[PDB]
Amino acid sequence: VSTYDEIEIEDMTFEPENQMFTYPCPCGDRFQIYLDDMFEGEKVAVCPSCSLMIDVVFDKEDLAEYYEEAGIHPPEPI
Repeated sequence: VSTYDEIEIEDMTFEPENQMFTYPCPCGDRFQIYLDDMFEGEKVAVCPSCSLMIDVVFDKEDLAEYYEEAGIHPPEPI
């Protein structure tokens, strides 16, 4: 057996200055994943105070709003 966490994009915090989604990580650190990577397909958030790894569920249209908060535009329109 093995076990794996999946989470919804809504549940994460976005930090517009950093273009980054974070989530509370049950170590000293935070799960982290970048906006530009997610646009390309990347769905895995990494917590590097340990290693642990969580799957983020989103589609492109869930990304429109955070482009806007960041002050930028997507590489291709959504």
